[PDB]
Amino acid sequence: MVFYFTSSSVNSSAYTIYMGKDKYENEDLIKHGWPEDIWFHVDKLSSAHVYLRLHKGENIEDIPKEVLMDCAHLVKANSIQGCKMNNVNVVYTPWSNLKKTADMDVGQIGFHRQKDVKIVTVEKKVNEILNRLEKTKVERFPDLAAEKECRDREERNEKKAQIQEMKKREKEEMKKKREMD
Amino acid sequence: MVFYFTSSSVNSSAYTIYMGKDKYENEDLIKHGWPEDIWFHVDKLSSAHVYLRLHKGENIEDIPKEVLMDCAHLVKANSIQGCKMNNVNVVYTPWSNLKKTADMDVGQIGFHRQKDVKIVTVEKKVNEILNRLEKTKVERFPDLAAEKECRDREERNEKKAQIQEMKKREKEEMKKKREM
DNA sequence: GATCTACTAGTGATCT
DNA sequence: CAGATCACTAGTAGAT
Repeated sequence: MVFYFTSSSVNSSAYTIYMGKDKYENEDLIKHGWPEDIWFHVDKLSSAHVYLRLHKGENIEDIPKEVLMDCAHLVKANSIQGCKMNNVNVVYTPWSNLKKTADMDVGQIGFHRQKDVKIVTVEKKVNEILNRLEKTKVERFPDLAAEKECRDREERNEKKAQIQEMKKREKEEMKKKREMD
Repeated sequence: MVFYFTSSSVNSSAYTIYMGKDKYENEDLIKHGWPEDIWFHVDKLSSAHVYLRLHKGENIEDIPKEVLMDCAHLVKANSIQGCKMNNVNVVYTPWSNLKKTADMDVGQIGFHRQKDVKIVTVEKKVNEILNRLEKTKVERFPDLAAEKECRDREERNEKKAQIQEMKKREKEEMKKKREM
């Protein structure tokens, strides 16, 4: 079981935010995460693992500030100690940067690249943001490997389509080439 | 190839709106459509088939009017003869109601029940709706059978956890009503 | 291998 | 003036 939320931005584009609070569930989310997912955790303390799912080709640097602060408010509110302390640092890095060494007890994670870890400090607490996110809170029992399988199949199909387009363009090229000779 | 749009509600809940590229891909949409999908088409004219993905458990009568008018604007704008008029009736029914006979031709679809077909009228035309939805447009090449398989697996897991909860519940209940 | 059918793929033109 | 469709020709999978 995984938690799901939605964060709308001023861009008129909505983002999906899924959170496990469970160490085992956090392991399953670490396993099957997508390349478009951004991992959020409170820095020094224990907290739930909060994921922000970016659109395709969207870059971590392009995350709108309001959705970022939504994820940071979410992971701060779900930090056991963090929901008390009023200035807290939230570390977030792309799921592609999460490194699981076998020395890691279940549910704890490392990083491939220290440069790719970003940090954002949340001051105090905002009840309005948490209310808005709670309106969109829904529970799910997904098959993570299957859903990522669907994602990868879509990427494969898009690449194949791109290849077909290229071959069509090349055939039209050669056609105009012979028609100019 | 399938087009995907996002319609935000006034409560700031997002809805997915998908529309096929051609009528054959739309046959693919008809085949693998989800039980949460609501099918949209222009009434008695020729148009695109625009689908709305409802939240799990949401009912066709629960649709917010803004999302409904977004979908209806989307079929109207994509209709050959429909984008040119000022009043266009749009029929919509749950995907579960769609019936496809081998007699039917590509782009045509029937209904198991006439009582489940609904109508909503689009008056005039709005460019702000169309452009707003256009900024969320994205092209995808999904595997629809695998995606509906994922949805059904989620439903299965949900029902399993449910009947597990009932099993533990009636267990503890039998213990209490036994020893008390 | 020798026919044969039954399908898919490719291509140029012609129609919207 | 891009895409759908027609009218072919040519290639491939089985099957006898």
